[PDB]
Amino acid sequence: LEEAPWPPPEGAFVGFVLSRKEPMWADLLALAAARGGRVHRAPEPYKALRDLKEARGLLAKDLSVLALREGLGLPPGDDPMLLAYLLDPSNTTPEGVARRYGGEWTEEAGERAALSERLFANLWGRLEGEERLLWLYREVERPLSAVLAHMEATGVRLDVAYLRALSLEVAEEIARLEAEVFRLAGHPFNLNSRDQLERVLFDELGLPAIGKTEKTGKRSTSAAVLEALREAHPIVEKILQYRELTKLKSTYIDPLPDLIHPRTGRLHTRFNQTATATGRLSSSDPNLQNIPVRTPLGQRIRRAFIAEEGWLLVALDYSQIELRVLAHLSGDENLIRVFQEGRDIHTETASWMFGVPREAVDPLMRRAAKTINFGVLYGMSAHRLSQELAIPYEEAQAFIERYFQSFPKVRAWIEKTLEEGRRRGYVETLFGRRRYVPDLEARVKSVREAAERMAFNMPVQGTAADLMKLAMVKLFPRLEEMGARMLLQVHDELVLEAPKERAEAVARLAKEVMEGVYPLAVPLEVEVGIGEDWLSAKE
DNA sequence: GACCACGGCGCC
DNA sequence: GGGCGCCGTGGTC
Ligand SMILES: C#Cc1ccc(C#Cc2cn([C@H]3CC[C@@H](COP(=O)(O)OP(=O)(O)OP(=O)(O)O)O3)c(=O)nc2N)cc1
Ligand SMILES: [Ca+2]
Ligand SMILES: [Mg+2]
Ligand SMILES: [Mg+2]
Ligand SMILES: [Mg+2]
Repeated sequence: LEEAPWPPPEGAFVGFVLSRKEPMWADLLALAAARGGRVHRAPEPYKALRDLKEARGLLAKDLSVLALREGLGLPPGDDPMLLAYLLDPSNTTPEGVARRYGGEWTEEAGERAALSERLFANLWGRLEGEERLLWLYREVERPLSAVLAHMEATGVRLDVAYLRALSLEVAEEIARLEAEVFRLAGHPFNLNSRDQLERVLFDELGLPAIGKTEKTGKRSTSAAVLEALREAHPIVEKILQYRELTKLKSTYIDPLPDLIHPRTGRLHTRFNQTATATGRLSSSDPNLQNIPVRTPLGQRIRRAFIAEEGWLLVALDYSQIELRVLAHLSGDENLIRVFQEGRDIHTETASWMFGVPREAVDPLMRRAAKTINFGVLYGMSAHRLSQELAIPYEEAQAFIERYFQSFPKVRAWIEKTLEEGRRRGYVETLFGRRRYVPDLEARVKSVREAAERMAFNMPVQGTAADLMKLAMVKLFPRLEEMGARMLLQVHDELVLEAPKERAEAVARLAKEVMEGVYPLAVPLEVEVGIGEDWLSAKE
């Protein structure tokens, strides 16, 4: 390409190099742009950023987040990564996409700009004719990238002092558990080392080994195994409590306060748009989609996520989302009728499980039923189910027979989906997002059946994901107009931040936008909560 | 230091 | 059953 002075003309593709992957923390090392056979290199990247009207190129959202951090309103535009991910969601990295669609991902900004330009041309070509994928790109993925940039740059407030204090408390409890374990083992060892623990449990205390690990065939010390052995020796429950506390301390309590940004005073995650096989987003550095909520200590951590003073959090959650999506995709009259009547399958299964009418099913019972309903729907074996519910095998095989007896068109949909997957090589969501599943015709049963369960799950999980992304795209401009902010997405949950005086109005509006995002054969229902912290806002 | 595989486990 | 990302260990370079 011909070397030309900065700045580039409008519509140019950008290339950039960062000192590290996280754009909120990165130094912008180099910046360049490519258009019309020319490459333009920025003499000073930060100042040069002000010359761009949009970020158009590979990883555009990352550059946009960095620009927002610097107080510039530079939105992301076209990004070849999003095109490639739509063609085939195994396209997740710039390295892989480059090699596959016509270049090499290097560490030089000018080369990255030229690459962005060539790849976009190539991928745009592959998408011609693909009307549904083009719709997803134009109506969902491309504008969602702008919404995600704002969310990343905004971050979320965390009560640092509270977490520091909590760390000290938890450390003391860990010491008490550790001391007791060692006493019961008759010697100290590294309780964090599963290899060392395996030897104490199975070789020294002589407990029965229940299971083996996948890759290396060691005797497993997983929670499922320890639960099975909690009556066999008092050390086992102490180990389970130790695991719970150290997992929470090492993963959340200790790292989180160190990730507060000096400029914002907030915690900033990355929302990865081309990371999953199904079209869900992921969250990383730190992952904020797996913040604890189950246990008492988990709930105390969830309370550390708070609104700015004078604001409130608003938490929105689609109810029974995958079952509702399944009803639409399958067209099963019975399942459809369940939701038109206002019924709850989780509650109804929890009635069966715990032996309760339908009334007085506490929230905890309902949640236990979730794993059962999802597990069974997606192909959990009758043996795992019998083991989970502590019931005879024949009662489990019967339970699954009844599950699919109640909604006969679900099986037919599953069969239909698997056949198209075998014939075409991919399966699709309601909106045409695809996932290629080559192992559907594998001659090894375990491999083939694993592929089947991935294949028929994808349209359900991915349709739910598409619906939430669409909702986020629709909701974002409405929030801006009300001075509210979108903070986090957790798959089928959204967390917003609103001025206290407008939080009620924000919640009502957000609920309506999410419920009416794309009408299905059954109503979408959204539960909404308001509070000073994440836990309080989820009621 | 960084990277890796693994087992294990947090949430959806 | 499906989908993720991060931890510490043990190991390497
Ligand atoms: C305690 C506890 C506890 C906490 C979490 C779970 C859990 C869980 C799982 C979730 N998923 C997928 C499908 C539905 C979507 C949104 O997960 P979720 O909101 O919980 O499902 P829902 O919308 O039907 O439940 P509702 O909002 O009405 O209370 O995420 C899944 O495939 N497998 C799971 N095990 C089970 C128990
Ligand atoms: Ca939900
Ligand atoms: Mg939820
Ligand atoms: Mg792994
Ligand atoms: Mg080490």
